[PDB]
Amino acid sequence: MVSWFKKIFKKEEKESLDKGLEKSSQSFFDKVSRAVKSKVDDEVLDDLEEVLIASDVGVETTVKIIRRIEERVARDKYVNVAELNNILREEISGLLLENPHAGTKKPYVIMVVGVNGVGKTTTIGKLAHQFKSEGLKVVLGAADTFRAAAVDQLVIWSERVGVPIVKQAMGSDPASVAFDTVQSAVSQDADVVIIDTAGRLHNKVNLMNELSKIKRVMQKVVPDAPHEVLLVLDGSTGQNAFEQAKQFTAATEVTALAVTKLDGTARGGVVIGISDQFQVPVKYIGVGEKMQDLQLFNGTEFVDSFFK
Amino acid sequence: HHHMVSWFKKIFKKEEKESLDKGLEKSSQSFFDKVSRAVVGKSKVDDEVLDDLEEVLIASDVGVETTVKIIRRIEERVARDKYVNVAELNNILREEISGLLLENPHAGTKPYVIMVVGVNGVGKTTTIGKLAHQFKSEGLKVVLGAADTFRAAAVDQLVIWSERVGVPIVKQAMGSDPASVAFDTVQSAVSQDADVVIIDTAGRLHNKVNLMNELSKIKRVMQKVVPDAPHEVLLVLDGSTGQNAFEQAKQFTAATEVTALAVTKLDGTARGGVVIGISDQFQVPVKYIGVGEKMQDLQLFNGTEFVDSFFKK
Repeated sequence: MVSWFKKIFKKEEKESLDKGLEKSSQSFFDKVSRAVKSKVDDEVLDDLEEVLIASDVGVETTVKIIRRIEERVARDKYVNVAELNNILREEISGLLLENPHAGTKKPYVIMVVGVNGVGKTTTIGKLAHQFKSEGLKVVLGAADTFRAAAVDQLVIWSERVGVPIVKQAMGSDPASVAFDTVQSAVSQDADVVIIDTAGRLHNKVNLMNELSKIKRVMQKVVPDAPHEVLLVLDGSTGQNAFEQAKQFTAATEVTALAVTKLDGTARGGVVIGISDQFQVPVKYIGVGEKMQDLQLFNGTEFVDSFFK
Repeated sequence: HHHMVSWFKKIFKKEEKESLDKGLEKSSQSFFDKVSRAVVGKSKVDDEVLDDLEEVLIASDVGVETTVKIIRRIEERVARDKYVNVAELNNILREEISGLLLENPHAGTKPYVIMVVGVNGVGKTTTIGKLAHQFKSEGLKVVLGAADTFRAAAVDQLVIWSERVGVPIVKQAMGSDPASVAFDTVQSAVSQDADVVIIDTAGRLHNKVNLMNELSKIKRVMQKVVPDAPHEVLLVLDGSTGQNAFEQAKQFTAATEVTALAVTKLDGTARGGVVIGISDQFQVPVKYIGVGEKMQDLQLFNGTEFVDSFFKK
């Protein structure tokens, strides 16, 4: 049922994913390596569950993985601990395919949402770079109008990637920037609009109202907009990103998730729990510094690289 | 000023405070590195500082609901004092987070029967061993019961703790009825005039129905001997997993009536801020925290001293 966002990987892309999950992969193996001795018995399975919890895979997800693994091991007379790598890869890949919400007119308008410090502006810059590389005309909108760092960074991305940016002085109405952005995009025959927005969990009411107003105003120009609402999450915080995402997706309509900062963390297993539990697909993962290291998501390849 | 909340440990020996300081140092250093970015180019605590502080607290495993409450308290502080300079921010965090922990009415406060619940691991059996050591060092007669009867490692480890500490243990062959072990343990404690019983119980989260049923059967059977038992239901959590411990506690506290929490393994994690979120959010008190390897490093909890050590100057 699940059809991943990226079905064919170049050799360089698979290597980037391998290296991006290497810290999490080594950390998980270091834990399961210490957890043992020769045969997979229930003491090993209890210990492996603790390892999965300790690797930020998540409680609800870990329980389902262990449940399926317990059934598989309870089939053959004996299972050597060497088989753990293969059993983990096969059962977790199958689980991720069980979530029906996983996987898959101009301008296409993307509203990027999330809190400060998660990697929103870098994600916008990389998306702009990728779309332009496909021949698409991109316009950026700096609708986080009260945070100078966000506007400054988006300006730098617009100059580095070579795409126009629509912005206004600090403190302007974000809905006015969003309107101007989509109006400018229509007049310039742009293919893609990417809107940066302010984000914060405290004062959630005001946040929800601002996001609804931004959408309402853009719909005056492009009735289908936003076509995508992309929530950016910091994977280096592990399950903290999961609960933070739970808050945003209930406060406003999100259509896709991006999980950043996986290469420098040992907590990348949170992607498995997010893909398993959320009713919104993981669409992008950040696995390195390159523009192409914001990868479209494939849970089967992710699980393969995690347990390499 | 009287407070409804009364911490479990109000006076710290210098070595106990030093252990708490050292046990939270990894989490403390990690928080201070992160918050340093929130005040770059800033002179006063403004909206942007608070936005950045929100993500710092989230990234520190404090949890969304508690983080929002902290930010709200700081906003009220900034309005009370008109302005707060960023140099004062650490002092504000200490004061406001300490005040917040005192807002939870569920925080703080023979034989005495302790039923220990939680997921499998050395943390739970080590917590039992350390409690037995502490009670015996106070002069109390302790009896242990190994009612996780299908997990050989848990029973064996508890037997070893009984020999290390020098207390009796009640156990049965692997695969025996946990209710029979629990019955035997309390009956033995009554006969030997014990002060404290500590019973280990199985805790697999897979089948919550079977978990809820086994734990209630264990309680009912002990009540045949000691009608008030269990006097304490202690849920042991691994704080080194951060907010995962919060989620795991949500699971256990729904399956049975839990009366107290122990959060272990704080010394080696940067995720110790989860204790702040647990204390603020749960309707069960944090009673013990594990801040090191020594027997005395399983400390009775004091949220004010915890915050002091976490945000130490």
